Amino acid sequence: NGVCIAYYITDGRNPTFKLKDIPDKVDMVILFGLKYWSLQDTTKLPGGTGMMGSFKSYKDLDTQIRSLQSRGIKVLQNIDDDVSWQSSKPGGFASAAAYGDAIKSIVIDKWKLDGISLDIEHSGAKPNPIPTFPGYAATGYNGWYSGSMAATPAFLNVISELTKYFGTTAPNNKQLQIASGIDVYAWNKIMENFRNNFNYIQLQSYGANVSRTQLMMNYATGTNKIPASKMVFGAYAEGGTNQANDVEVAKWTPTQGAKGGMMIYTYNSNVSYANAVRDAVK
Repeated sequence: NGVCIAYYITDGRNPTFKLKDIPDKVDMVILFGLKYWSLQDTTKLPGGTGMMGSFKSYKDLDTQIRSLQSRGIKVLQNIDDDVSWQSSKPGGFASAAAYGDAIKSIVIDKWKLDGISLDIEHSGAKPNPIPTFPGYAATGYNGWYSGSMAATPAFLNVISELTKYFGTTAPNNKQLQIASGIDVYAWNKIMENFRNNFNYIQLQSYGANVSRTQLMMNYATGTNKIPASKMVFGAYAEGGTNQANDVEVAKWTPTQGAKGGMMIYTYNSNVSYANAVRDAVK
């Protein structure tokens, strides 16, 4: 009985399925598409347009978030890694600490959200040297995803600071999750430093079958030393074609033991598909 984490992409797709319509048996919802700077300054992106396409206004967004929270559903904000994370001025702020304070201020202090999920896969400087990727048998991936970036000290500093406000060692039960892949350059170092801080570690195993997710588990647990209970696999509801496999993975218990659960990308993209995966994991 793992967790069921729902991504709700805020681009206005399937508009009749509102954020507040997330059904029961869904533990958390991650606002995706919408950017943290929009939460920071609500005047730049008009409601009902772009990444606010799913809401009539910011008041509508705010009201719907509370509807979910009062039902006991945790609402998290997605935050993408960025090349500025490899710089001394992450997110334009003066330091990683300033950046950390800023995210806490916007996500927690202002919007009263339950945490953040880091989508780690964006471009930036690659590691030097580039290690030889372990390969498919060892990880469930063929090689490096060349569009990702190195977890340089500056990059790790950002996550370290976020760790003071989000995650297992931070106060006020705030979620800190990561959505990435073993094929992302930054993966290994992120895990060496913060695996224990993440409540959940999501693998973007979209379209995988149990065999493949098990290869991932072997590595995540054995080599990255990640507790099996934090592992969450990705159900690509948006694709609408891998439901049977996703359901198998949802009900599946890795050889390493009970996994954390499943995340659905995106719940609002295909509700029937999402409901099926939710049912399977619950």
